Amino acid sequence: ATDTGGYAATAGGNVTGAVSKTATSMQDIVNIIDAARLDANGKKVKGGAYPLVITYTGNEDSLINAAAANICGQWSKDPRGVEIKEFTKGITIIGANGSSANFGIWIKKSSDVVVQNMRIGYLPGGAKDGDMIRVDDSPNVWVDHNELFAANHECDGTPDNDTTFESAVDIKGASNTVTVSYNYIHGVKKVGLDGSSSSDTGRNITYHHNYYNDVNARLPLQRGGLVHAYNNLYTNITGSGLNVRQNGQALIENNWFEKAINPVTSRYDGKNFGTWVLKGNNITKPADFSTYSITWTADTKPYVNADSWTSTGTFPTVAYNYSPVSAQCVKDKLPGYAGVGKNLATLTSTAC
Repeated sequence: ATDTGGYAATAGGNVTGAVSKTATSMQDIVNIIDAARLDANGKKVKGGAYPLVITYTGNEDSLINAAAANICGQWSKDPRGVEIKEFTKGITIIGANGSSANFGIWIKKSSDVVVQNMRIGYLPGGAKDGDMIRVDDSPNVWVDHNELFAANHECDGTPDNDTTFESAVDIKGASNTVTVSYNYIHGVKKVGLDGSSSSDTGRNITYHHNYYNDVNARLPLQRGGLVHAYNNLYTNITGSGLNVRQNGQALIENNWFEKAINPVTSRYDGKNFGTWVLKGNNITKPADFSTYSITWTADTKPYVNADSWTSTGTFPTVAYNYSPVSAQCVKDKLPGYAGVGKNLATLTSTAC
């Protein structure tokens, strides 16, 4: 169906007349998408000629393992990624169990795109936009059950001292409805944007059932819009978590936070603070901060931390249907449903 447990409502390429293809390499993916633009007469069709289900069977572990051993040699290399530009017929890129990629998926001005079961890590080209997954001007995109990783570390002398590795899931532009779920994101300094600038405000994004471990910041860095974060496991956040900016609104419910600095905040602009509605998280009052090693820091510009752990605004009625398990169940069970090789399994209260 089209139910993703979030704002995005798409079946991707799993629709009527979908054509299944197997890609054994990054280049196959590129070629497969190109072929999908031609009609029965060999002429290009705007938005694509037919829906696609690409099963990626390639494995780039040698590239990944080599990169892991020389972290600081990645940022200056050429970035690698498959671009899904202006393809609206519907497409799903799903990795076969055991597949791996040292390249990113860049979605631009497309719609109804699903990316699942992909293990992407240590991408080269952090200094030249080497994002793992990018959603730009693309509504109805579902990024589900992937493992996105690198090293939560910044090498010396990188451009802006911020380019050792690019982000895991960046959302910007008119990507009006997006769902980011069941991903195992670890060893990432900048997890992802939700708006590329002060002017790029908006969108309705849902982050659910993601397991974050050893990440520094941007979970996400929100600029306006609505963000619904539920059933996520946030551990070892070394910088800040959800940064709600430009009057954005967030509903933060039934998540488990632990060993996190500034888990919920609004900083870096000095104005137009966003709001949040907190409910059902493992933290319920400031007394719980010590229990779960939650630390807070100030910023040089005016900011707002959720150190009182109280709701600071409201949130409109959630459109879709979802059934969150308890925060405890997340902490107990989530690590077994999030990521690759889980056969796209979901956490239900029955499993709690």
